[PDB]
Amino acid sequence: HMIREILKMGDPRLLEVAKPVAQFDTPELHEIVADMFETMHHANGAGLAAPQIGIGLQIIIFGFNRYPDAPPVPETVLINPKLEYMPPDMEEGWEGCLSVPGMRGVVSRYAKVRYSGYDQFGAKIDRVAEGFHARVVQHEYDHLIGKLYPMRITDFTRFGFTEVLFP
Amino acid sequence: HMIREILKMGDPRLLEVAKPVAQFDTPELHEIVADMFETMHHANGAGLAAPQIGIGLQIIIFGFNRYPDAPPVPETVLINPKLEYMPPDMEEGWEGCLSVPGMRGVVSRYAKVRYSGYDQFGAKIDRVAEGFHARVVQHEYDHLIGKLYPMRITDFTRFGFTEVLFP
Ligand SMILES: CCCCC[C@H](CC(=O)NO)C(=O)N[C@H](C(=O)N1CCC[C@H]1CO)C(C)C
Ligand SMILES: CCCCC[C@H](CC(=O)NO)C(=O)N[C@H](C(=O)N1CCC[C@H]1CO)C(C)C
Ligand SMILES: [Zn+2]
Ligand SMILES: [Zn+2]
Repeated sequence: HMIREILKMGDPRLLEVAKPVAQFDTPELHEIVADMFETMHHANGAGLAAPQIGIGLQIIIFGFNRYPDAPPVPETVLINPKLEYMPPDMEEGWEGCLSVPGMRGVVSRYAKVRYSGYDQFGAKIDRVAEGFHARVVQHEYDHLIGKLYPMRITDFTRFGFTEVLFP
Repeated sequence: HMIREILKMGDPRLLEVAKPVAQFDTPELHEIVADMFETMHHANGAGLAAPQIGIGLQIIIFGFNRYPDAPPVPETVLINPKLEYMPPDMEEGWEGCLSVPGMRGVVSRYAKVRYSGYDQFGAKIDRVAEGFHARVVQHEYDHLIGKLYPMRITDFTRFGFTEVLFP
C-alpha cells in the first residue's frame, strides 16, 4: 500500500466525469483500492474518490464531534455508484475536502440517500444511509461527477479557513 | 510603520459593513494609513482595505503580466469611497486576496467605474478608472461592504489553488 498525492482544486482532472469500472477482482483494482485506503488513512479522511489521486474511475471508499449521533460505518469500497436522493429533508453541515486543504464550508445535503454499486470483487452493494453517512457518500459521489463542495455552497459567509473558523 | 496581521476568510470581521471616517488629518489616521501601506507592501499587494487588518473603517489603499496594458497608478488613499458602476461592459479576470491566501478565482468586474471620496488629509478625490485600476478599486470597495471575491464568483470551476492553477 502506497500513499498517492491528492490533487488540489484547480486541477482540471477534478472536474472531469469519472468512467465506470469494467473489470472487477483484478490485481490492478485491488492495488488502487489499497492505495486509496492508505492515502485516506494518512490524511485522516472519512472517504476518498479515485479522481482525487488522478484515477478517472468511478471508485469511492469511506469508513470512519460535529456529528456525535453517527454510528460507525465499516470501511466500504463502492464502485460505479448509483445514488438515489430522498427529498425533501435536507441538512446543513460543515465539510472539508482533502482537495481543498485548510478550509471548511457549510453545505446542504440530503438527510437520506440510497446508494448501490459493487465492491472490488464485483459483489453488489445496496444500502440506505442517513446523516453523516449519507453526507460522506454524497460528498464522494460528487467527486465522480466533477463537483467539489464549494460548487455546492450557497452561503459563502460560512466558507473560510479552518484555523479561523474553528480555533 | 508596522506590519499588521491580515485577517483570513472565516473571520466575521471581514463580513461587517465598515463605518465612515469622521475626522481627517489626525495622527491616529496617518498611523493607520502608514500601517496599511507597510502591510500591503510586505505582502506584495496591489491594494488593502482597513477591515483586513481588523479596523472597521471605510479606508482603502492601492497602487502598483495578467494585465500588461495597465498604466501604473500612484499610491492612493481613498476614504469613505463612493463608487459608480458603468454598465454594461464587464470583464473577467483572475483575482487573489490576501485574506484568501493561496487561491485564485475568475471574477467578473465592471470594465469602468467612477470613484470619489477623500484622502487622509480630507482632500477630495474624484476619478474614473478602467481595466485593472477599476478592478482593484472594486475588489477593495467590496471589503468595505463585507464581500470577499469568492462571493462574486459564478464559475467555481475556475476557482482553486494558485500552485495548481499557475504552476
Ligand atoms: C463530511 C463530508 C466530507 C467527508 C470526506 C472528506 C475527505 C474528502 O475530501 N473526501 O473526498 C473528509 O473526511 N472531510 C473531513 C470533514 O469534513 N470532517 C471530519 C469530521 C467533521 C468534518 C468537518 O466538519 C475532514 C478530514 C476535512
Ligand atoms: C486583482 C484584484 C485584487 C487586488 C488586490 C489584492 C490584494 C487584496 O487582497 N486586497 O484587498 C491583490 O493585490 N491581489 C493580487 C492579484 O490578484 N494579482 C496580482 C497580479 C495579477 C493578479 C493575479 O491574477 C495578488 C497579490 C493576490
Ligand atoms: Zn473531498
Ligand atoms: Zn482582498
